[PDB]
Amino acid sequence: LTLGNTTSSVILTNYMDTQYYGEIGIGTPPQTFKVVFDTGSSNVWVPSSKCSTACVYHKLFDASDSSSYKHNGTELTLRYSTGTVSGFLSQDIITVGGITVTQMFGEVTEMPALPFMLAEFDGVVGMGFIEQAIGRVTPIFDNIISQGVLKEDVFSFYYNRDSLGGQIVLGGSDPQHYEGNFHYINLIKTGVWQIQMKGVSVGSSTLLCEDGCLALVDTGASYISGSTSSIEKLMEALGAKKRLFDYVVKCNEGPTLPDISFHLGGKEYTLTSADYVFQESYSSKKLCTLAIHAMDIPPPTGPTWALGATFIRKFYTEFDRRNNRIGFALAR
Ligand SMILES: c1ccc([C@H]2CCNC[C@@H]2OCc2ccc3ccccc3c2)cc1
Ligand SMILES: *[C@@H]1O[C@H](CO)[C@@H](O)[C@H](O)[C@H]1NC(C)=O
Repeated sequence: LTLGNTTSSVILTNYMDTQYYGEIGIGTPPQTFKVVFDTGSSNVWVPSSKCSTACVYHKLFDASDSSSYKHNGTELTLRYSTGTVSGFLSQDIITVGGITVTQMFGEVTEMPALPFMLAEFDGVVGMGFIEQAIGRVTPIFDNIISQGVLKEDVFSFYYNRDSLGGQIVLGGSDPQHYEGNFHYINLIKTGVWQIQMKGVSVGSSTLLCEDGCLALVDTGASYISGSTSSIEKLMEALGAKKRLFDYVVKCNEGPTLPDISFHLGGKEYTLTSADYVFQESYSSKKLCTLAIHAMDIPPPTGPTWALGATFIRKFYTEFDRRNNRIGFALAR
């Protein structure tokens, strides 16, 4: 007998405002993994004991220590703008919070040092739709919905500033982590956590996305990202400069930087300089990083902006599967 009355919370660790990860258990007895809960991907994967560079520094799933394991073996490749992993399919029981689900997942045998050496987590729990799942593997949240345990077919994200690192709620939202009410925006289409964006303002003027654009709400992305063209105009308006990997401003100029507003649904979602500048110094002789970068996301998802951790820290986000919508409320 299953009742639709469960809301399960998962505590997240915040690593340097760029990586938010929690724990999942795989197998019998459970093998624990640190995972990023990512709305921009639809597959579950962890490094495998069968792995070979980055595998030496992470926890590895050993199917031979699990009584609940079911062999599959189908080859799996997950390719993204952030990185590419490869491996094979396996089935086992996955526990997330208090929910236990039989899940088809990827045992990763190919983990490149770039960017996986920089990862403090072991794997990724894809929070996206089946439409974007590689190998048409049923995503974890669809398997949780099938169970009929959830109070609501929603999941929410709280990302704290770098003390609770963050929290994911399965089956609802935590009113202790937001203020006021949620404002909802319907998805353009089911299959992707993406909504229409009406404009991007720098200061009081609509400088970008003037004829509208797309916004992927991506929990696994560290930063806000835009296309090369959009980011070039944004960075020139901020007076930011491209160093080796990131855009920087002179630390003394950081607090004076203009507000950046994203016009979504019938509301402006504003990030002040404090929300997007890693203000590690106030010195005129030091360089301060911006939590914004360019990413040319390929079709079908892109060209699109991606609202990552930079955005989520400011706005508590609810991903609603029953109504195909995303809700935002000011985080606390
Ligand atoms: C495998 C690779 C990349 C991703 C993307 C898919 C779109 N959303 C962002 C995710 O990146 C998560 C991620 C992956 C590697 C990382 C390595 C270092 C730091 C952060 C990292 C974050 C999912 C699975
Ligand atoms: C692996 O699982 C998929 C279901 O997602 C199935 O279609 C496929 O035939 C399985 N392969 C093996 C070898 O069991």
